Amino acid sequence: PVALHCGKLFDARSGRVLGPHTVVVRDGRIDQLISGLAAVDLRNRTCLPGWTDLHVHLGDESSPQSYSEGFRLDPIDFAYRSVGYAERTLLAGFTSVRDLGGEVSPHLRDAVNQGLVKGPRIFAAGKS
Amino acid sequence: PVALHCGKLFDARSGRVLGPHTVVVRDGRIDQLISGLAAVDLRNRTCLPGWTDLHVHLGDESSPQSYSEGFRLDPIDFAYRSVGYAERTLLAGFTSVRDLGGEVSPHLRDAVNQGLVKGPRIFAAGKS
Repeated sequence: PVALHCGKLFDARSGRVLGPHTVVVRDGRIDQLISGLAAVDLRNRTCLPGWTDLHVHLGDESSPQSYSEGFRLDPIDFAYRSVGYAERTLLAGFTSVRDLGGEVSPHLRDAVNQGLVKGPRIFAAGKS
Repeated sequence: PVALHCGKLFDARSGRVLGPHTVVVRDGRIDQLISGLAAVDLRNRTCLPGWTDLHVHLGDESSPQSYSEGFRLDPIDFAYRSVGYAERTLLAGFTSVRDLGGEVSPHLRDAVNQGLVKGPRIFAAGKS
């Protein structure tokens, strides 16, 4: 249970930036929204809903050696990179993503859901 | 049948450069060697026996992409390069070589012996 005090709130549904509000969070869901318990001082910030990226590939990254690494590396080697990929994606403000290709992403989603590693909520497509 | 007129001849066995000589060739072998028929004017050159390279790999050549080409190319693709490799080796003065690795070299040797392509006499090792 925590109360967030924002100086400005972005209304996604109406697309307008409102004034100061207070958000009360209990059991991982928004419980109350007051216009006007632990507390976080955000009164000098703008609060928005977490962003969603609808096209990512968390199991890979482009590089000069990406066209010869597939014949020498294993997916287990790519998982250890995906750890940092997912952490960096989450810390940038994207709380959920849609993974659209790759067999490493379902396993990363399971690990993130079990709390083993940090990352966003993953909707994985698997093999294209 | 041709007669070669050299201004100087290198005696490999004694390791000394002799004076003008005449070499008569019949049936692919040296028939006569005279110190002092078709004719070739070499009187302003030094004649030596053909050279032998005891370590070559005629089926390949080093390049920046040589560590990723093996997974995308076939030996048939390497034969077409070996054609030029063998021609360039022969035209440089090396009439015979010892190939010490590679499965393309026995086929190149057979093709050269049958007269299909130009090259040196190949003693091929095959797979190491």
